[PDB]
Amino acid sequence: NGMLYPQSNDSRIVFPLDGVWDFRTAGEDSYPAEWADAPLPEPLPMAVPGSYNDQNDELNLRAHYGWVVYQRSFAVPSRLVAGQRMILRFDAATHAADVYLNGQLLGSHFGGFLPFEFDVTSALHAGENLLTVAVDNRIGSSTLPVGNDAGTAFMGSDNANVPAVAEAKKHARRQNLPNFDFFNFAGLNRHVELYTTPADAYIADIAITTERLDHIAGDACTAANALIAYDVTFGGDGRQVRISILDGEGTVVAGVTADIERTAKASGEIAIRDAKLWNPGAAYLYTAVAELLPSRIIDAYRQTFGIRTVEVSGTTFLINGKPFYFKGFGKHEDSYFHGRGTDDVLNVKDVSLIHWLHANSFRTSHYPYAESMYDLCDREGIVIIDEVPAVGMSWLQYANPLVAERHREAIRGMIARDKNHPCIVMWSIANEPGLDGDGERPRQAYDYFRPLYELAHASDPQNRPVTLVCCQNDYTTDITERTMDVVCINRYYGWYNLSGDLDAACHALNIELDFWENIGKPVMFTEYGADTIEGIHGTHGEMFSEEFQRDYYARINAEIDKRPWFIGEQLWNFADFATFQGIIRVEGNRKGILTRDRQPKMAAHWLRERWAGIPDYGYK
Amino acid sequence: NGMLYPQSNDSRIVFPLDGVWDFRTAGEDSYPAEWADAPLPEPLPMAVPGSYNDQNDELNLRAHYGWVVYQRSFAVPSRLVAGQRMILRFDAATHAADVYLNGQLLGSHFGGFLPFEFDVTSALHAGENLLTVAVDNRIGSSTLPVGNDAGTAFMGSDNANVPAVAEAKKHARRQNLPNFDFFNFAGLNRHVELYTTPADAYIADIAITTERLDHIAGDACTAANALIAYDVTFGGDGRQVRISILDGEGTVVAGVTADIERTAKASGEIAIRDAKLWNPGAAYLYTAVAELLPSRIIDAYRQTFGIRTVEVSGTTFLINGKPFYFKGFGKHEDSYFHGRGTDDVLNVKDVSLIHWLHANSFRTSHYPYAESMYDLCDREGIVIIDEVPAVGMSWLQYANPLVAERHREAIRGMIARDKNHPCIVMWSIANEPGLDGDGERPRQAYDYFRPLYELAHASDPQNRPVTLVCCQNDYTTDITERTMDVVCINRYYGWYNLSGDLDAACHALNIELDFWENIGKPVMFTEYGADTIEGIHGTHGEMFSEEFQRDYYARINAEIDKRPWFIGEQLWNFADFATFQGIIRVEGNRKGILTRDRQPKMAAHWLRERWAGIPDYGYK
Ligand SMILES: O=C(O)[C@H]1CNC[C@@H](O)[C@@H]1O
Ligand SMILES: O=C(O)[C@H]1CNC[C@@H](O)[C@@H]1O
Repeated sequence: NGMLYPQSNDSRIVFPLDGVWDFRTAGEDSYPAEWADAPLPEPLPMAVPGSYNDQNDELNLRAHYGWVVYQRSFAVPSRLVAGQRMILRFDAATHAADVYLNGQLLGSHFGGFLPFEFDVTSALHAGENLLTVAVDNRIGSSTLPVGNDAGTAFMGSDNANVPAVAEAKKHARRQNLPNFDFFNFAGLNRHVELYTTPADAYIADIAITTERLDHIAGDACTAANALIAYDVTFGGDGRQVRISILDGEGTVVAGVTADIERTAKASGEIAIRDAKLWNPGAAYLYTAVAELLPSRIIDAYRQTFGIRTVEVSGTTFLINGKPFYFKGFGKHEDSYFHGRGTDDVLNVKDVSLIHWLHANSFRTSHYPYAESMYDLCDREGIVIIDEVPAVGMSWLQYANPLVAERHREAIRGMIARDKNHPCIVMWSIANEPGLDGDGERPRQAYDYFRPLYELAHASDPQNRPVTLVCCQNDYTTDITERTMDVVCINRYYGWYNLSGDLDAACHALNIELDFWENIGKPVMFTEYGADTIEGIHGTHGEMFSEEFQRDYYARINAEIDKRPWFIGEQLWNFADFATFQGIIRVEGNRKGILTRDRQPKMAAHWLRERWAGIPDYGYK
Repeated sequence: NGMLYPQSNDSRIVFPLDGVWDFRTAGEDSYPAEWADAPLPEPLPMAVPGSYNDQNDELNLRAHYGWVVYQRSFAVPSRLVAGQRMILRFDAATHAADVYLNGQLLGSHFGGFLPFEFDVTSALHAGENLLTVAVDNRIGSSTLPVGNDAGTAFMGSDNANVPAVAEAKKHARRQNLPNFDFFNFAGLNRHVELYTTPADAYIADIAITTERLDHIAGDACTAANALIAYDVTFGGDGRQVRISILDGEGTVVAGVTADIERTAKASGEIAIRDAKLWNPGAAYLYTAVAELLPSRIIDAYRQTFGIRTVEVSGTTFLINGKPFYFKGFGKHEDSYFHGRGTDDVLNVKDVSLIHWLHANSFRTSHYPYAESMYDLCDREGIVIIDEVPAVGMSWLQYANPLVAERHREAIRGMIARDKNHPCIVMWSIANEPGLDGDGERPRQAYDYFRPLYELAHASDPQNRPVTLVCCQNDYTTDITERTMDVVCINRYYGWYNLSGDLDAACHALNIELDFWENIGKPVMFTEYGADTIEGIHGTHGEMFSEEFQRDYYARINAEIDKRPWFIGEQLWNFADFATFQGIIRVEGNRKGILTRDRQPKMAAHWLRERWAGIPDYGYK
C-alpha cells in the first residue's frame, strides 16, 4: 500500500528509464503479445514521459482507439543489482497497461493517474534487458474517468433524429467519447524508473501526522509545542528504526529510536518545541529521516513533511486555527506537445504564476497530479484540494460494482500516495456526478457516495475534510452535496444559463446562496468562468471577449463577498486546455484566465489586483 | 578531448541529476562564493534542464544581467562509487559556469552550448553532497555568441542624435544586447549527470569513419563492400580491445581484436560486405561495441554509427555517390516555457514534422543542439549542417585573441562531440559574420576565417565539407564565402529590400545567381523567408500575411529551380521563436513556416506539396 517516491541514498539507488523509447500503435482490442520477445518492428520514436498523442504529426494519434506498445532496452552493472531488491515503478500509464520484462509478463494495472510497481529482482538479467509496455487508452461506461459507449462526447452536438445520422453512427470508426471536458491524452504520461532497496529488510511506507499544536503564535508562524506522530511500515523477512527530525536548515532537532513489531511496523510520537508551522504563503518543511538499524545503517528514507492542522469548524475552514479563505482555480496537467505528460519546467512556472496572481490554492481537477507538483507546492506554500478521476459519473455507474471498486481503488491509492503532503488540506471524491432529480435517484446517489466519503476519512491518518465537487444542478433535490465537510460548487450563472445577462446571473446566484445560507456549511466555488479568446475586445463586452470575462468575475465576486460563510473562490480555469473537438470548444476549453501559453488575459490582471488585497487568514 | 555521451552497462552507471533544483539570482558582476558552503538561503525552485528566464513570472528573469546560482543535494550508494572513476558532466551551462562540490571549486567553463565535465572522484563523499553551480549570462564584444557593449541589440531602433537619449543611455540599467536575432536564454539548458567508469583503464573516445565504398547499389541502399575505420582512445594507468560491429538486428557482422599502444590508442580498419548504407529518408545504423579486455570485460562502450560517404564534386554534393538536394530549414532550440532548454517530447514532435513536410535536412542555427537530437536524426534519416555559436561577429572580434580562442574551442568541441553522427554532412564555422566592404576589411575577414576552415577539416576524421553561412551582403567584395566547400547564402530579397515586390526580388536574385554561376561552386540557401502572423490574410497578400509568405517561396523557388548548380533550399525558419524585444519583432521572430506551437501556416502546406515531389537524389 505504501508508494514512497523512489530515493537515492547510501542504501538505495534510482535508475531513471525516461528518454526516447520505441513505439508502435496496435489494435482496437488487441496487440501482438510477441512484440515483448524481440525489438519492435519498424518502431517510431516516442519520448517518455509524455502523452503520445501530440508526438507524431504524420499519424493522427489523437484519433487512436485501443492499444499502443512502448519498448526500450537498458543495462545496469551487476554490482548495482547484486543482493538488492529491484523494483520497476511506473509513475503513471494512462489508462491501463500490461508490462513485460525480457518476455515475462510482470502484471497489469488499471487507473491512469496513480503509480504502480513490480518486483523485477528475478526477471532482470545481466546485459541488456528488454522492457515492453502495452498501454490501453480506452474509456467507457465502466472506466474512471467515464467514457460514453455511444452517442457523443461531453457537450457534443447531435442531430439524432436524422435517419442518415443514425445509420452512419453504426459504421463510424470507433473513438473514445469522453464524458468529461478534457482531451483523453494517453500513454506513459509520467516517469518510469528502476530502483533498489535492501532485500532482507527495507522501509516500505512512512506516514507523518500533525497530532496537536499547543499555544500557536498569533501570526501562526510557530507553536510552543507540536506533537507529531510517525508510522513506519517495513517489508522483508528485536529490530529498531532511528527516526531523526531535521529542520529547514538540516539541523537534527529531535530523535527517537523505535521498536519494530510484527506486518512489521514502528510507531510513536515526537514533541517539537517552538515548532515552525506550515502555512499558505509561508511554507516551512521538516524532514523525517528513518534509518533501519542493524555503526552501520541497513536502510534509510527521507520523508518531507510540514507541521500544520486542518479543521472545519462551523462555517469556517481553520488552518493552524486561523480562518482560511481559498483564492485560486482548478488546473489541468495540459500543455502543447506534452499533452498530460509531466513537465517540471511548466510546474515551476505555474507555481510562480500562482504567486504572481496572489492566489493561494488550486484543485487537482480532475485526477491526481504528478508527485513532483505536490512537492513543489509543499515548498512554495500553495494549498491543494486533491481529487480522484471520478468525473463523468451518473446512475449507470453507481449500479456497476466494477466502477465502485475502481473508485475505492482511486481513493485509497491517492491518499496512500499523497498523505504526507502538508499542502493538501482537503480530498475531493468526485467532480460533477449526477446527484439530483426525482424518484429514487437522489437517494441512490447518496448511497453510492456516503461510503466513499467514509472511506476517504478512514484512509487519511490526518483526517482532513472530504468534499465532492458539485455540478450546476437542482440543488433542492440533491441530498448528497450538503452532507460534505465543505460544500464545493461549480456554477455558471450567466454563461451556460441567463447567457450574457450579469444582472440576472447575480440574482440567480443570490437565490441559490440564500439556500446554502440555511444549510449552515462552509461553501466555496470550485468552478465559475466564461470562455474567452484573447484579443477579442468590446466596449460592452459580450461572451468570448476579454471584457466579459473580467466583468463576470467582478460581478460574481461582489456577491459572494457579502456572505460570511462563503470561504473560498476557485475559478475555472487557471489556463486554457485541450478537449475533444466540438462546436463549443474553440481549440479546447477557453475559460482560462491565462492562455494555454500562460499569458494573462484582462481578467487575470483584474483578479491579481483583487487577490492582492485579500489575506489568506481573516478575510471573513 | 573525447566527450562520449554517458552510458550505462555492466561496467558503467549513469546517475542523472536533473529535477527541481534550488536557485537564487545574484549580482551583475559577482555572486556570494560562500553560497557553495551551505544550502542557498531563501531559494526559488528551478527545473533542470531548462532556461531559467521563463520559469518565474514574479521576477523578470528575462531582464536579468549577470550571475545566478543553482544548487542541489544528492547521495549515491557507497557500494557503487567504491573503486570507480567519478565524472560529473554538464551537457550545457549557458554561457559560463563555476562549479562547486561540497565547497570545493571544481573549475569553470565558458562555451554555452557544448558539454564539459570534472573528475570528482576525490571531492565526493558518503551521504549528501552539495552541488553549487554559478551561471553567468553576460554577453559582449568578447563572447560567442557576440553581444554589443553599447547601443542597441540586433536590428534595434535608435534616435542616437537626440541629446536626451544619449544622456539616458549612460544611466540605463545594464542589459545584455544580443548582436544576434534570438533571445539570450541562459541557465542549465541541458542535462546534468554523474557517471562512473573503471578507474585503472577505460575507454575515453571512439571515432568511426566510412573510409571507402565499393560497388554502391543503384538505389544506394547497399554497397558490395564498405571499408570503415575505428580509432579508440583510452585513459588510465600488451593490452587489447575487441571491436564488434552489430547490424540493425544486433547480429555481429564483423569483429576485430586490436592492440592498444602508447596516448593509449587502438586503431584499424574493418571490411563489411554487402553493407547497408545510411541515406536521407532511409536511415540504417550499426553499433560499434568496444570492449577492453583483461573471459571478463574490463570496460565497454557502444557507439552508434552509419556507413555513408560525403563528397563535394564540382557543383554536386554527393552522398554515397548520389547527387543530393537539401530540402529544409534553419531551426532553433526554442519553445514556450523551456526557452533554450532541451525537451525530448519537442524533439520527437519536430522530427515527425520534418517528415510531414517532406523535408530532409536542417541546420543547427546558431549553436550546437542537444546531443539527443542528433541521435534522433541518425535514426530518422534527417541530414544536419552542424554550426558553432559564432554569430554576431565582425571586425571588432577578428582582432580579439580571446574571441579567436573561444572560436577555436567551439569548432574543436563541436566536432569532437559530434563526429560519429552519420546525419551530419557539413560543418558551419559561423553565421553571418562581416565579410565584405572596402579597404582591408575583406582581407582581414579572410585571414580570420581561413585558419578556422582548415581547423574544421583537420578536426573531423571524416573530412566532411566545411562552410560559413553568409549574410546578405555585397557579394562582389566578399572574398571569403566563395572559398568555402559549399556556398551557403542567407538572402531576403523582397523582405529586407525591394520590400513586397516579388518581381523585383526575383530580378535581384537572378542577378546574384548569375554571379554565383561563374564562381563554379555548389550553392544553397541556408535562409530566406518573411515574417508572417498566422491569421493575417489577403487576396493579394502583403507583408506579414500568410499569402505573402506562400507567394514568397513560390516565386523564389521557381527561380532557383532553373539553376543546376543550386543544390539546396533551407529556408528561415522551421518555427517562430523568441528574440530580444524590438520594433521589428512581433512576439519574436515570425518567419517560421510553423507557429511557435508547431502549427502549419499556409506556406507550410505549400512547401509540403512542393517537397513531396522533389527527390532526395537526382533532382538536379
Ligand atoms: O464546462 C466547463 O468549462 C467545465 C464545467 N465543469 C467541469 C469542467 O471539467 C468543465 O471544463
Ligand atoms: O533576420 C532574420 O530573420 C534572420 C537573418 N539571419 C540570421 C537569423 O538569425 C535571423 O533570425
